[PDB]
Amino acid sequence: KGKLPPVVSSLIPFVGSGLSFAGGPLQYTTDAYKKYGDIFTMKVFGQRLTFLVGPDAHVPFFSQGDAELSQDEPYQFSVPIFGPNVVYGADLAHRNQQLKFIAASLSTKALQSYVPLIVKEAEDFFAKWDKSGTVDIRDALAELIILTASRCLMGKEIRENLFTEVAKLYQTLDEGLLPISVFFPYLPIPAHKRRDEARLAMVRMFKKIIDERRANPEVKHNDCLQVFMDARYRGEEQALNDEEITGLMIALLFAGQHTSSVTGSWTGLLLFEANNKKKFLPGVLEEQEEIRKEFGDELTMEALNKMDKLHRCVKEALRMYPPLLFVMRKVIKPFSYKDYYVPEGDTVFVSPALSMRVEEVFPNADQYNPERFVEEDKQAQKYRFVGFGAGRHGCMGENFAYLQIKTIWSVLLRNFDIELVGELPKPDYTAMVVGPAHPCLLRYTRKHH
Ligand code: HEM
Ligand SMILES: Clc1ccccc1C(c1ccccc1)(c1ccccc1)n1ccnc1
Repeated sequence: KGKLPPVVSSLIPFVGSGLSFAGGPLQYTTDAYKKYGDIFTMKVFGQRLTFLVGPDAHVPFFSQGDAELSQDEPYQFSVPIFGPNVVYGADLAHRNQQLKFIAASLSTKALQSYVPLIVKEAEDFFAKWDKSGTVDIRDALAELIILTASRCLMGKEIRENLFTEVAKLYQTLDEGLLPISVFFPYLPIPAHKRRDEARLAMVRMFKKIIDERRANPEVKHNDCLQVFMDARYRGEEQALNDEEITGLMIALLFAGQHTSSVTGSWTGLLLFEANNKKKFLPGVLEEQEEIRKEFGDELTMEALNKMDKLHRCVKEALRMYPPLLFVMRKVIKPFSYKDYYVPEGDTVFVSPALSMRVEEVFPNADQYNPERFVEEDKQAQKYRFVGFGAGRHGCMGENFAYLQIKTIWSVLLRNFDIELVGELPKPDYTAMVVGPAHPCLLRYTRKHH
C-alpha cells in the first residue's frame, strides 16, 4: 500500500454502490466527486472502481501504455458484437496492427477523398426536405451518418445495392447491446442470439463483396474496406480474413452511430436555442459567407478546415454532452497519483462528461460558450478537454467526425433558416447511446436554395 483513495460509502452489503450507480451513473459519480474529490473508489460485489476527475487526475490514465493499463477486461462487451480476433478481442501484437490499419483508413490523406462522398450524401439528403416543415434532428442525422458511413467505410456496392439490409443487420446489433450485455456479454438471451446471428449474416454479406473485388483485380475502390483488404500483418503474408474485416467495419459503423450522430445533433440543438442563437450564430453565418467568397459554393476539406467558429460550436456540444460517459482500464502495474496508490486489479474510470464540467478547468462549464476554446486552445496543460480521449488510444475518428458534423451543419446553415422547437432537450444519461432525449425537434424554414 501507500494510501488507498477514499472508498465511496454505501450501507448495502455485497452490492454496495451498484443499485445506486446503475440508474444515476453521471449523477452518482458527480456526487462522489463533491464528497471525495479528485480520486475515489466504488466497491460493487468486491470490485474496486477507481475514478479520476480533472487534468491532474487524468495523467496516470492517458500516459501509461498497454503493459501498465489494459483495455480488454472493461471493453469485453465489444467482442461478440465485432467478432473473434477483432480489436479488443485480439492479442496485442495483432490488435495494435489493426489499430494501425484503422488509422490509415481515417488519415487526412484518406479523409480528403471521402469529403466529396460525405458532402454529396449530405446534400442529396437535405435536398429531399420540403420548402418548410419540422424534423427530429437526431433521427435525421442518425439516418444520414449511417448512410454516408455505409459508403465511406463499406464501399459503393454496399451503399447502392445493400444499404437497408445493412441498416437492418446493424439495428439488430445495437439491439443486442443492453445494460445486461456489458455485464454478461454471452448470456444466452434472444437479443444476443439475434445479434450473434446478425454478425454472422454481415460476415456472409461482406464475403460476397471481397470475392467480387478479387475477381476484378484492377478496379480501384475508395473506402476503408479497400485499406483493410490490402492490410498485411507484419512478417506474415497472412493478410486479414473476412470475419476480421467485418468486425472492423462493424466497429467503425458503431462509432459513427453511437457518437457522431449524437454530438452532431447537439451542435445544432444548442446553436439554434434562442439565447445561443442571439449570440453565436451571426459569427458563424459571417464565417460561412467569408468562406464562400474564397472557395465558392463547394465544400472541400480545405474549406471545411477553415470553419473555426463552427468547429468550436461542435467542440462545445462535445464538451457539454459528450456521447461516451466513461472510458476505462483494468490496472496491471500499480501506480501513484498524489499521496495515493492505485493497486493491480482495480478498474479505473475517467468521465469525459464530468471532467469537462469542472469549474477550475472550464469556467462557467454549465454555459454554452463555443468561443471559450479560443484561449483554451492556447493553454499548456495536457488533458483538460477529453471528449476524444488521449494518449496511445485517443480517438482515431476525431477528424472524420468534425468533418462529417461540419459538412452537415454547413449544408444546413446555408440552405435553411433553423429554429429550435420547444425548449432544449435533456440528455439521456441512463440510456445505451447517451444522446439528447426525444423529441429532438427543429423547425425548418428554407431560403432560396
Ligand atoms: C463525437 C464523436 C466521437 C467521440 C466523442 C469519440 C470518442 C472516443 C474516445 C473517448 C475514445 C477513447 C476510448 C478509450 O479510451 O479507449 C475513442 C476511441 C476511438 N474512436 Fe472515437 N469518438 C468519436 C467518433 C469516432 C468515429 C466516427 C470513429 C471511426 C469511424 C472513431 C474511432 C475510434 C477508434 C478506432 C478508437 C480507438 C482508440 C484505440 O484503442 O486505439 N471514433 N473515441
Ligand atoms: Cl468499444 C469503445 C469503448 C470505449 C470508448 C469507445 C468505443 C468505441 C470503439 C469503436 C471502434 C473501435 C473501437 C472502439 C465504440 C464501439 C462500439 C460501440 C460503442 C463505442 N467508439 C465509439 C466512438 N469512438 C470509439
